[PDB]
Amino acid sequence: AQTQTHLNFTQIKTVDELNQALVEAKGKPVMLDLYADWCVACKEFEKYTFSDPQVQKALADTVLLQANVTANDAQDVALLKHLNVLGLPTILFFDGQGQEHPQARVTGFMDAETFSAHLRDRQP
Repeated sequence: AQTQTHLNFTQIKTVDELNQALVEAKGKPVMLDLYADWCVACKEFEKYTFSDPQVQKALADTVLLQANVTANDAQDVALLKHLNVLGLPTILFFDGQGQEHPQARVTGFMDAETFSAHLRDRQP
């Protein structure tokens, strides 16, 4: 169509900005998407999974964060080490207390249906 509905992600660049966002999200679940222009699976996520109406509805009460590590500068490297991420794509989930749940990580592409199931069954 002429227009499209997208999830409104809050962009973060550093470990400190991530912490500030967690503090602000007290009591709410948080999802962090790690994206890079060279990561094909990441683009597929943005274009086909995060654009799905059912996926967007399932994330209605979740704080959405996103980090663009394309440049791969000092701050990007520091953020990835802090989170203990091996590669992209990687989507992390934090609970209302601000703690991550490693078992809920998504590390490969997932279509709208598979991702919706993950949220239903695995999101903290």
